[PDB]
Amino acid sequence: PGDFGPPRGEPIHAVLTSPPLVPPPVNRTYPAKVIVELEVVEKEMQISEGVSYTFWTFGGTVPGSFIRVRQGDTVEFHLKNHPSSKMPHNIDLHGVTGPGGGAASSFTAPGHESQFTFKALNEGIYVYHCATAPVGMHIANGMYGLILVEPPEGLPKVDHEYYVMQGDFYTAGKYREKGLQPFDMEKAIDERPSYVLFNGAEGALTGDKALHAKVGETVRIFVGNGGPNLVSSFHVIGAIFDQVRYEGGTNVQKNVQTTLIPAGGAAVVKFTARVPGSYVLVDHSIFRAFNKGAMAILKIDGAENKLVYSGKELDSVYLG
Amino acid sequence: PGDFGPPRGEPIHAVLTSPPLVPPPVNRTYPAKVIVELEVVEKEMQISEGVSYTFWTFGGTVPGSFIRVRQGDTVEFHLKNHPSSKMPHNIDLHGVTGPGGGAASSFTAPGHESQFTFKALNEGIYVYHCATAPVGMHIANGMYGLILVEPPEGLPKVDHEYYVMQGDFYTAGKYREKGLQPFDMEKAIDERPSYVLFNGAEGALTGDKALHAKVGETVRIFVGNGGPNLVSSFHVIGAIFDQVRYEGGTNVQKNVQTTLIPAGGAAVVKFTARVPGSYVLVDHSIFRAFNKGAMAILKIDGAENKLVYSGKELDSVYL
Amino acid sequence: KLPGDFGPPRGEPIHAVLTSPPLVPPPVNRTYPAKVIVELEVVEKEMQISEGVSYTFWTFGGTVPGSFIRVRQGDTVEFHLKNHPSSKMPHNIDLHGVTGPGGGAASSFTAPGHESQFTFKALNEGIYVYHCATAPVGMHIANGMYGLILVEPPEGLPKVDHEYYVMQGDFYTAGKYREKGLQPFDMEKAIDERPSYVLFNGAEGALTGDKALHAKVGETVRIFVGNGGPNLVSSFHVIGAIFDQVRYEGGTNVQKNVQTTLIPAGGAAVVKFTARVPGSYVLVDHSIFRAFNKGAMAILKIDGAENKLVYSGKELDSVYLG
Ligand SMILES: [Cl-]
Ligand SMILES: [Cl-]
Ligand SMILES: [Cl-]
Ligand SMILES: [Cu+2]
Ligand SMILES: [Cu+2]
Ligand SMILES: [Cu+2]
Ligand SMILES: [Cu+2]
Ligand SMILES: [Cu+2]
Ligand SMILES: [Cu+2]
Repeated sequence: PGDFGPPRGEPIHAVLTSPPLVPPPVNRTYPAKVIVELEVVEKEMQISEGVSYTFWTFGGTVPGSFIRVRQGDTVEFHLKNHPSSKMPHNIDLHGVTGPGGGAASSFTAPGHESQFTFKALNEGIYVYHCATAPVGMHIANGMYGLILVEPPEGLPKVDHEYYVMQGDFYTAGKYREKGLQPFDMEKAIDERPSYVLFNGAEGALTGDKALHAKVGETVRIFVGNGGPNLVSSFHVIGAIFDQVRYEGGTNVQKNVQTTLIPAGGAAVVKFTARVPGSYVLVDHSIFRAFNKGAMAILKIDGAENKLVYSGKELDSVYLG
Repeated sequence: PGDFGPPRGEPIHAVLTSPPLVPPPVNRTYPAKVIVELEVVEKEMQISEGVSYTFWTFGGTVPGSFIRVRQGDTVEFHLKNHPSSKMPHNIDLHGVTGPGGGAASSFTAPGHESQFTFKALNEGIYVYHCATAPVGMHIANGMYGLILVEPPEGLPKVDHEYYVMQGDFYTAGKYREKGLQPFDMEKAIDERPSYVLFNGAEGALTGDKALHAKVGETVRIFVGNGGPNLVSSFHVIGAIFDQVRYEGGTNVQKNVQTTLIPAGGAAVVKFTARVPGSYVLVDHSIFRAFNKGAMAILKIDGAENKLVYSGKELDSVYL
Repeated sequence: KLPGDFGPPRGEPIHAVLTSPPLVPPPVNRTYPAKVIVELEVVEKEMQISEGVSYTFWTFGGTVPGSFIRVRQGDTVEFHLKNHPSSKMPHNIDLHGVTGPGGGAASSFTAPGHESQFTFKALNEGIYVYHCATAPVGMHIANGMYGLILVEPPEGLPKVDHEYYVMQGDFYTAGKYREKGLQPFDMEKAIDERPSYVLFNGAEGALTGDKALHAKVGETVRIFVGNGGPNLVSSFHVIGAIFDQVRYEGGTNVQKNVQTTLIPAGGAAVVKFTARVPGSYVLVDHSIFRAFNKGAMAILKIDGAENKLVYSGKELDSVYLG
């Protein structure tokens, strides 16, 4: 049932990545013991121009650090909780088979470190999130991320892998009201978010921080939805997904414009860059994208291909 | 098109189950005439601790009684509306090919019994519900369940089969406001539910009424979504779905954490219990789970496997 | 490698005929890549949104949804977006079947009484939402600027008896549901995802009565089902029917024997079933308060011979004591 036998070879100290980057393929034919260390940090960050928010984070980012292992691996998990934390925290990983996806075994007070071990029985792309009461609030404050469990043979190779995770956020104030915005439990219970974001901030993946590919390169995006409440009608403006791992499972659908990413769910999308310019990741529940912050940019650099996409060729008078 | 031809043998009086249980496989190589009998009852039940609600029910339960037939069966359906009912009721089954999926053939005023016959043309797991004006209010009051139409060859054998149905509920009062709550039509039209529940109540499937299985046993859950309005980001805390019959169709996705169940839709999930402990079915639109009542428990008992899940191994001081 | 590149267009160019909903252009039945010239006119106009309710719709081709476009994978599409001089706003087009910036929006900014031309190769078979991408994008979409383009596989779709074109939208009026008169767009309601109306083809009863869909007993029906949004996800069902096949999320592969399929905002699905029993079938958003309280219903009327072995109708009303 994911049974490749006991852990072999050297223990692996997992190299985690900050979004939107992804650890390299594990490139391994044997099951291993993987030691994952993950620090919970509560900190003010900018959520919009002139707007700050007290985020609760795995690894100092929203989403949290990307974790990458192989189906059959024994994961020795270390959840550190910085002594500056006001709150105890834990971790539920959707990749974990057992009570709380690890939550029951990872209650960690400030200035403490919980250890627990699990076998990663199933390949997939799995949300992890805090599961400390009140669970909705810990998720709302950005306590979510992704763990890739590679199939035994590994994923087909591509030029670029990217880590993107949508979240709905609940501020006392309305969209782009300046200053430190506290969390609003009432707006959260009502599923009425003030912001809908990729990677924890308006402009998180714009300008200098855009994703980059070149014409001719194949792109895989691991697309998490931490919620807490919204389901993403995930689309990239100007691309078609050649393949979607719908709901993050093993099987693919082909030639998909827009895929639904459940709350506490994920998907994998793959396409090839063919024409230069700006591509926009959106929640195509499209007021989220253009009125609440739910857009990220993939920039394609390289040669125009006018036989695939001409640009504007002609403007003319029209009388009708 | 489900053309196994004319029904053979004696008519079978279908045995329906109360949630969270399922009738056994039909275990059958021929198509039959199946008589289904289902009684509508309006009754006050506990929606939450010290909170009552006037549920409209098929067979005295939310969700209603589970119906199990084979693709190719002719179903002779008898819908009874108890004398005690204030309303007439009817049934739309999603497994029916015809107007209203039965709605038009089954208008049943209090103290009456409608007979209609249909052939189950398509295998699947199909939501049934009342389609009485106002349809929204009838569904919101608990008038939904599942009818399983098996494939000719039956479903792969498993150790446990379970019956869980999500619904959104609209009370005049707020979450956990005590007493008898009326239905609220404003909140329903605005899709702003006060409660989001599995099997018609907070704690319907908690404590002693929890789902049960042992380490090593395969579990199949038929997961309905009655709505009326919400889509379930359906997840089991602590498990992975080895197979999802996504939107209740015949083909499967493998290895999914969370599957979307349409309003008026269904899914089948399947996983093997491997570690003992409490597993929580949730709507992972997670304020529904932790703030509106959308959680049910599956308790697994059996030997620890510390190679798969150690529990907490150490607590250390960290700076 | 990229399938759906068959080299430059061959033979004489094709001047595409676009159809108004709920009809579809016929299958392309062609074995070579073509230069397909598509001409689409944007018109702003008042139409009935419900009984005695006006709305200022923004339209591709005078309808909501916009005219249906049918091309072949590998085709070279020379697009002409013509914005009528009566228009108050400039408009553009994002087709989800286009590979490149804005799916064409960056190549089609068209002021009133102007015509924009841009060219693209249709690299990907499928069923693609197109919509206006002029700011505010949600407002242009909400005013009805969305349609569907079918990019056929080279070998084309399996033949059916009837292909229909249906597209859900959520609408935002200042006034409440069925408050009479010319209803302005309500941005506040749009941002909060609280529509006054949820409709198939741009009006309550656009597909009821005389404008109902039609098919006969024994006929195969494919419906191209768009969701323009702007915000809602359709729990798409036909009352009385089962989807034999769903192209779920509009993709190449099928799910079989599906009651209700989720259609994303800015997404589409294809559903196929065979009519077997006469009567009225209802397309709905099974987020069921939309169907029965906000107008999200369309009718397929099936004419033909009663089949009593499949659906008997009501056989008996007996008295029942408990
Ligand atoms: Cl777009
Ligand atoms: Cl969870
Ligand atoms: Cl229905
Ligand atoms: Cu926490
Ligand atoms: Cu979770
Ligand atoms: Cu009823
Ligand atoms: Cu229904
Ligand atoms: Cu426009
Ligand atoms: Cu779009």
